[PDB]
Amino acid sequence: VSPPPPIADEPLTVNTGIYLIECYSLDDKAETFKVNAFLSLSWKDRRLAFDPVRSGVYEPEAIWIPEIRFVNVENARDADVVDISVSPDGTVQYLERFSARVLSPLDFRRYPFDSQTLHIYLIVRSVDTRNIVLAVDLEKVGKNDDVFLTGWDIESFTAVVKPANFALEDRLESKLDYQLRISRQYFSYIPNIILPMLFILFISWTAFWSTSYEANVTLVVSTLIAHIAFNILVETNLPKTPYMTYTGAIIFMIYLFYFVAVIEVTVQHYLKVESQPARAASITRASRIAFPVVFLLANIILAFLFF
Amino acid sequence: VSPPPPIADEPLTVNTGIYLIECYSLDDKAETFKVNAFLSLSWKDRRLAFDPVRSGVYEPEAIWIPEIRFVNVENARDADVVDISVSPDGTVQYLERFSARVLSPLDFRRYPFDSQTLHIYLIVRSVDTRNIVLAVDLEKVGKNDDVFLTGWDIESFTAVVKPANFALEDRLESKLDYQLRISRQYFSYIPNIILPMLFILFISWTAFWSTSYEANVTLVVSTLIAHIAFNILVETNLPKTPYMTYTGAIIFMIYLFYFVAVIEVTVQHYLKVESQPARAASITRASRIAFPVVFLLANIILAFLFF
Amino acid sequence: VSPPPPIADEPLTVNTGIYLIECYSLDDKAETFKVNAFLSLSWKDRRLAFDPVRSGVYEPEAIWIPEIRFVNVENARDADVVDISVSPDGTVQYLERFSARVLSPLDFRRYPFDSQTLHIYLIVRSVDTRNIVLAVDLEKVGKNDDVFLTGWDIESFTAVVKPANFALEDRLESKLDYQLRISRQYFSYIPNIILPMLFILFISWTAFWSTSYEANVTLVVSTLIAHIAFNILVETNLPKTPYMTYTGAIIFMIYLFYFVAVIEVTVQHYLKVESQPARAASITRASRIAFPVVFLLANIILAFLFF
Amino acid sequence: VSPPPPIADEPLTVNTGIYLIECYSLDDKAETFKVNAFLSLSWKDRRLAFDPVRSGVYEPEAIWIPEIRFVNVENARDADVVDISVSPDGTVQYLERFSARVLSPLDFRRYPFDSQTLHIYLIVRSVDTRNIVLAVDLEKVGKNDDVFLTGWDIESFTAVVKPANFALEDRLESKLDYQLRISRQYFSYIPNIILPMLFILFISWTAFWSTSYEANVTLVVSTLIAHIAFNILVETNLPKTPYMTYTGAIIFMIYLFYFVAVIEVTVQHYLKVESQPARAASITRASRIAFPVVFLLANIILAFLFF
Amino acid sequence: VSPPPPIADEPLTVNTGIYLIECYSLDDKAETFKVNAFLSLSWKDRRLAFDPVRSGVYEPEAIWIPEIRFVNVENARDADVVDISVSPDGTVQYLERFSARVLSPLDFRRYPFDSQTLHIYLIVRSVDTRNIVLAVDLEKVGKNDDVFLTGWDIESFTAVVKPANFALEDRLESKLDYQLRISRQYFSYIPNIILPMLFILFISWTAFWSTSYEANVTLVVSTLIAHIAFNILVETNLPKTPYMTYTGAIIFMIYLFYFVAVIEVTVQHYLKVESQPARAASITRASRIAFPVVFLLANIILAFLFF
Repeated sequence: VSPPPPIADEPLTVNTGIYLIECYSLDDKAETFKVNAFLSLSWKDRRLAFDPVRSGVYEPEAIWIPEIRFVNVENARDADVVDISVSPDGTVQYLERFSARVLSPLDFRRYPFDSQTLHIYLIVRSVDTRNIVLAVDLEKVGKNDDVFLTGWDIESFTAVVKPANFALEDRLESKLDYQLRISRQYFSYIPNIILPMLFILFISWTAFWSTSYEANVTLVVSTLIAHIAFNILVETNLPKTPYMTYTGAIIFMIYLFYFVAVIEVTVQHYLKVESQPARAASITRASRIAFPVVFLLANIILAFLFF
Repeated sequence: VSPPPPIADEPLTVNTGIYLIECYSLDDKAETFKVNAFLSLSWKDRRLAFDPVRSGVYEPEAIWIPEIRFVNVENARDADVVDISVSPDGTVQYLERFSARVLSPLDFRRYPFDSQTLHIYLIVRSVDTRNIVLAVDLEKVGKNDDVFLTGWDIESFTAVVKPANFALEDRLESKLDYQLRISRQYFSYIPNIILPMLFILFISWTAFWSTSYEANVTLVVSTLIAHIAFNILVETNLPKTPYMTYTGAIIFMIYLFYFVAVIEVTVQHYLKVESQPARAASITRASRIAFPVVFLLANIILAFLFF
Repeated sequence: VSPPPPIADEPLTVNTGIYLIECYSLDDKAETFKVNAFLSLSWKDRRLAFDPVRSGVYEPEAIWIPEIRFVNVENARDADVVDISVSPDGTVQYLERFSARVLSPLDFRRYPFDSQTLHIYLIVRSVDTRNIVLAVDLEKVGKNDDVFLTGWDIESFTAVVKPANFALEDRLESKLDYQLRISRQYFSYIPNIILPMLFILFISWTAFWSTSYEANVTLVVSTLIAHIAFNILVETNLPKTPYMTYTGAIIFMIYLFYFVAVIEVTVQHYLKVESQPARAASITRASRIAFPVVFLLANIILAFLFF
Repeated sequence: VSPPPPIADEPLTVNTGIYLIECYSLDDKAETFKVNAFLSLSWKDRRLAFDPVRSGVYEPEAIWIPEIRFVNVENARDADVVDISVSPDGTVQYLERFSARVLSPLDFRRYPFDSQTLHIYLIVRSVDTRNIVLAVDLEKVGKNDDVFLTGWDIESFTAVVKPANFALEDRLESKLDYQLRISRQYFSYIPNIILPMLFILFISWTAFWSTSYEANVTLVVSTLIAHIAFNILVETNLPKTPYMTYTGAIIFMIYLFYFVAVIEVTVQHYLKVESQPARAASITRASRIAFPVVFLLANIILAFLFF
Repeated sequence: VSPPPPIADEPLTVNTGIYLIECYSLDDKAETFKVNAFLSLSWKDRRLAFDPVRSGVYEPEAIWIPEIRFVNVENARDADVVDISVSPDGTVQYLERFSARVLSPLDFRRYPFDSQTLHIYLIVRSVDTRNIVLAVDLEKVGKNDDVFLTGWDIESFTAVVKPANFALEDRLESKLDYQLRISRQYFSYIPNIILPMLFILFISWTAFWSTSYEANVTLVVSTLIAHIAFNILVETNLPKTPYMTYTGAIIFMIYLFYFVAVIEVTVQHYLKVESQPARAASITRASRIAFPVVFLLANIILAFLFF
């Protein structure tokens, strides 16, 4: 059935909204997330007019539901219409429970302190008889009172009718932009990734307050092994990230500091075996303060360069 | 076919129940579990009335089965109707074997001693001619006499007709709440996760009853490596859990105690090499009792703070 | 088309059988296995009677094939009928190549020496006009002459028409029980899991025939690390098993023996440094024989308690 | 539409062939491989005869394509007919691009030097009016000029019309056998699996040219840890293989040699501490040559027993 | 509906193009990548001619869309037509949003400095009434202004109408070649794979500036363990690659250099214990410069042999 033509040849406005239900999948490796939600559409048409008797109501296929199609989805959405209603004044609104995979990029520049923006794009199948324009119902758009992206904080949930569109579309269409900006609770990462990685480094550094090579070399190289094994343990948390992250920059600094610690221990032993205990003691005493200070500085510059 | 209108314009009650069969999938990482079960529905209608001859019986599509739709499912349920029957007094009951993924959150605040509640939500496609209300058949709802969630204990299986519903639904509907509360057999975890993690720590602590740095540092750092490798081994059991768990809090305490053990061994060696054997002996003898006592205390406070 | 009514109002018997082809998937983590097989059904009906000319034969949908439905399947079976035949005396037999996931529990109480029983359940959609009862064709049921569950031994393949059924079914139905009991070739596990796990333990024990603490502690703790790493290597073989297995009990005994070995080495060093070489020598010499004997005993009790 | 009856009541021959395109999936763990290929069928029928005008040609469903069904497939093939043609003399040949998972067993008796045979089985739905027999078109069967199973060498690609068939089929059918025999390029495995595994063993053996227990025990047990970690690294390459492989036999020999090396180092230290330096020196000097020679011998017997 | 016959019996040209949207999946292990894109087709037909009134426009099935079929796809593409338009002069162009898995080989000869070429192949279902030839619309073909293969650089995106085709096709068809040549940002790999692998090697080499066997052997073998563990950590980045890669050649050189380092340390200790300190000092001093120089040389030859 053709869409109802406008009375005054004015573009038809459709009020669309989403109330998220489950955001269950966040596949960082696949750079996608799977969401279940109730898509609500409102089209004002002069059809199925109601009489002042037995009112309040219809059919799943007999009423023209406009073609609302997502853009950034892997496959076509698995939709299931739940309710279809028509306002007797002529405002047909219907809600469909749909499951959809969303193809959105997650940048981990600032993991685990990241704050990302999931994106959903909407388009319509405009027809020559009547153009279709999209708006957003503020009273309808919202987020679930449920778990709501467990382990994340929903910072904002906004919609913008972006006039921009890809050049392939010969005509111009008002692509609709749902942007959901979410931060991450970073607290658990402090004792699960960051603090032990520093404890191992400090165990490495305590080799300076020692003086025996056979113990310094063990205390440094074994803690290097511990750090590598802990990196193996942590890499299940981290995603693939083919680019220089922030954690991937701290970890490189830590490898570099293990290298410098080994270099120092070797130089101290070489000086002390070459009958120069004075210089060896001097360099060890200097590094006792130098290493933590250099580490603190390097982390400060790293943070300011990434934040 | 339209649902049978009420004789006295009273809401139609439907007796619904589930007898679980297989709960085979418990994908902790995906925060979902897949269940197979027999959904049984009972609608009282004045249709297909039976005669006192050749009674006891029908069709899969010729009889109006009410639209029972789950809420918290990834995709629409993969149903397969098994039996359809009608009581000659007018009570049509039918059972459908359905497979369904369920999107429910599992909180691991208290893993492995957790006790969670799986949730199933039911809604109907109410029509204006006759409203639909849902109840629960106690004689029909039940759990399988089979394996019944292997590795778990089914504490309770209850149903509540919650008047609450999400604000998107313009009308009001009686969403139906199946809550299945299950505890976990925690015994195997005691020798598979907890006890070896303590054995390694005690091997670390036995470095206090020693007096040689070249052996204390080995005995501590190598056991740190052993603990990290054992954490790698155990993390297959644990799920992702982007939040401070209970095991994730014991493990942090253990990393902290390895740090303090290394700090002590270093201080003892530094004192003993700086011609103060008395203070070194005193601190070692004190820590021999201090470390186990502090560990026991810290676990007590950790348990009371998590339980 | 309705099933043919009985001539003498006697229940209709159906001869059913399965000849397995591929058992390709054995997903221990998912507690399921995927099997491909030829399901053969034989129903005796007075339809499509043959004449003594051009005999020996039909249609995929024009002949009533009884509704044979599996019970313990994740999704409905992916069937594909291959042959449909009718015996001129009136015995229609047809074979369908079907792929099916089977939801069966595998208990690893006795891994790797386990001997499990896969289960397939069959039910029919009995109609009021004529009841349906199921039997088994011994001449038709069988297992593939092919690989036949590679790495397993098929002990038995039997069928029982169990009168028992779940209480949800209001009527009584003769659920059909295919039980396939299979043992496991355990030989490869002896050099792949068990023997190296003992070699590492013996390397740990050879620390008793030594007398230097700096070497005993290395030889014990490094072999503890080796054992943990080997456990990591082996856990790909083992499934999740949320319960105390047999291998999971040997491994706990091994962790306990590493703990006791460390305790002994520490006590021996403490005695020998406290000017009591006699008692230290006595305890070391005693443990040289005590440890292997205690291990052998503990394994004997463990086996008798698990077998 | 019924197949064309024979003119002289002779069995109908069908010329079938496959030109492989992609063999993309080789899931060793699942014991299956997924292949894309063009299945070409040629049936000679007296239908759609061509006239000497506008010749050279049809329809996807109006012409009887014989039921060619694979046997060893997980699910039914995902076919897509590409071209359908009929020779004016009466030889209709058509090619369908089909994707199919194949359930074939891969035996790793001789990994990585294995040479396996993938198998595809073909059957037809023979009808009583005219029997169907299958042959092979040599001019049509072939392998892709493309990558062609990357990392493998296609040794042979042959077809045999095996008269044998499973006993379930009441009649006799000529099951068609495509066997594709492929060897493996084993070169990369020499530096990726085999050579480092020997380098670690040689590092272990260099403990004989030493004389200090505190260094011999480290050099042996730490290399045992290195070997276990390298086995963890390599096990991603190896498949599950629930049976004694060839690599799984070298690795057992290597564990045994680590055990014997530890035993020797302990015996040498015990002799040298028990005031018998002569015997300790003798046993060390003997083992310096004994260990490599025994290893070379044992590998020779292992190869002859597996090859 | 038959395709429109040519007016002058000339082959019909179709202008086809692709504007990529998401290249979300790059499954190196599966040797495939999944892409979402808008396929745009332009066929010039003398149908649906427009009048100079209410112009600018149609139907999804009433207009003959030519059969454009990809070649190198796992399954048939999951298409969804978005827009269908006809130019009043007679140039019908339509765009379909399609999701497709692409089976293309990725060679990692030069990982991580690789530069690969993804391939898409197009064919048509040519009919005898009118032949079909394919061209490319430069103004339509393009790549997304979006993320555009995150972690990769799109070097080129070209199309060639290759006259070549596989020999199975009895006729000749103009297979269409989209080749997308993409390089990889290799920077992050320098601190994530390459630099730490060298830091560990340098820590190994600093054993030459030492003189105690009990420390040299620890410093070398423990760093061998660290290198193996780091290889385990890195192998998540690397794909399966059953062939001698470039990283897989550096890693072999590194294992070889660990072997030579152990051999040297053993020889130095053996010389120094055999009352030849002069030769031991000479060989150690020589290797101090020999090892880094040999490593630099070997990397140069390795690069020139792989680049």
